Amino acid sequence: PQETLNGGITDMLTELANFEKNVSQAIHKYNAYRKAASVIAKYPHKIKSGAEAKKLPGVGTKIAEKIDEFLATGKLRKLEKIRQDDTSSSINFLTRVSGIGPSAARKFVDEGIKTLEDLRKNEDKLNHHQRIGLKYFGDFEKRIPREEMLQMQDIVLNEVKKVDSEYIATVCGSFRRGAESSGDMDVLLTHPSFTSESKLLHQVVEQLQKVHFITDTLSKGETKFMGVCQLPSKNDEKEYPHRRIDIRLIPKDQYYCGVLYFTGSDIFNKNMRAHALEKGFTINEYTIRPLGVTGVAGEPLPVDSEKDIFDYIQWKYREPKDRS
DNA sequence: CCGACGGCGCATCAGC
DNA sequence: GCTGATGCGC
DNA sequence: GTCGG
Ligand SMILES: *CC[C@H](OP(*)(=O)O)[C@H](O)COP(=O)(O)O
Ligand code: NA
Ligand code: NA
Repeated sequence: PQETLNGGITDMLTELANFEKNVSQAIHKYNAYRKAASVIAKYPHKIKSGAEAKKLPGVGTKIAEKIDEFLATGKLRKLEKIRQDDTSSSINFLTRVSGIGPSAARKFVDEGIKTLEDLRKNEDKLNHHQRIGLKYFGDFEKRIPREEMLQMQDIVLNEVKKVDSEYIATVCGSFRRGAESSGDMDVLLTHPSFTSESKLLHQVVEQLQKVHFITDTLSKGETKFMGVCQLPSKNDEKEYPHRRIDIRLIPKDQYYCGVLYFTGSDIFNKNMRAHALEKGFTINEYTIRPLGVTGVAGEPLPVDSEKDIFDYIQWKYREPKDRS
């Protein structure tokens, strides 16, 4: 539906969501306002009253009253007052830096650090993650066109197999669901030597650094890498933006459940878990397990493919691109 | 009325 | 030195 | 902030 339908309302609710998350530190209100923004963005009518919006799930009495104020006045006094508070504005802005959440933003503004320039002058007060978030502030806010994601996928899948031909790597997220653009690249990796019962990530990260694909590290442990990458451009050509890449090393016996989980969408996964439950199975990120007659989860079932999960619960396979 | 609302993996701090 | 809490991103 | 036991 065209943004001109309810765009005023959905912008107001997104602004309130960001305020609750970044300033109030109220993650459950942030999610309530996001959920309300999302249901209203999908609604194929121009909302005429709060009462009409209130019929939608995730819209209750308070968001109805805000919509009535916005429809009558073209504004919300609560937001006009928030926009006049320079301290709220600074806290909200600093959370755009990866590694700066609501706590760090408030600590920074309370010691007079409010701008990107203030952060650059005070690098000693930033952790490693926040320094890299600052270094790539603009690039990290750019979307990744699908054509670039295809090129990135080709480097990652090929370089992983050069480390060891037995690795399996799958790019998940929006990209796997067939999105025309992505926020980041989320790679799930496994190897038959790694199961839930017994250097693998380090060697893959090392290879991707050696061919100058991975440029920086935000965090790295035994099973999760978060960092920065860049497509190679030909000499004299315009450089590609730096991109966020995550790499998750999953036990082989949990791998396809992970692929299903990190592919989504969220609504799809929720509908799939519910369907499994009525069929007598419980699905989480790691496993599919049969439920006994009193609701006790049994042993994990063997899963050798994503399709194996859909077969257990007798659902027809939804292609990754038919899950949003 | 009032608790749930995802929760893991990593970096870093608090406390011992 | 260690354990456990918190902040953070996804 | 909304939902639901
Ligand atoms: C927007 C109305 C609020 O809904 P939530 O419980 O955040 C409250 O009813 C009043 O909040 P105020 O806008 O701070 O007065
Ligand atoms: Na509603
Ligand atoms: Na941030």
